[PDB]
Amino acid sequence: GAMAMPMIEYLERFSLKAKINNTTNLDYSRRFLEPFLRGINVVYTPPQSFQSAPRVYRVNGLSRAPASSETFEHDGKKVTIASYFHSRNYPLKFPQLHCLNVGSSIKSILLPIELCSIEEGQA
Repeated sequence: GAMAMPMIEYLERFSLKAKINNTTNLDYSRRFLEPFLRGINVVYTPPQSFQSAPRVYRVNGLSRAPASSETFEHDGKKVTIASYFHSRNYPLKFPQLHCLNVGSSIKSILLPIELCSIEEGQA
């Protein structure tokens, strides 16, 4: 039994003391959660479309803009973080989520907090 808590479930219990919903703007907590997210370890569960398995990442913090509000350009075509996952046949339940700023100085990547299992001991 791994001590891996779903990061949304984590915020429900500890952060908002209420259950995350469509109408809840994560920003109103997530923006202040930076000092906590800055230096955590998440077991990220990648969509099977990527053919990857759960992997722990040291989260450096959080993006100032949610998944749908962040845009990257693949070969001239501009798509949002959410659009990319949607392209993987994975329409984000909450595109208004502030993804994890993980990776490294070079790899500035944003990981959807919904698909993250935070191990309470690793964090």
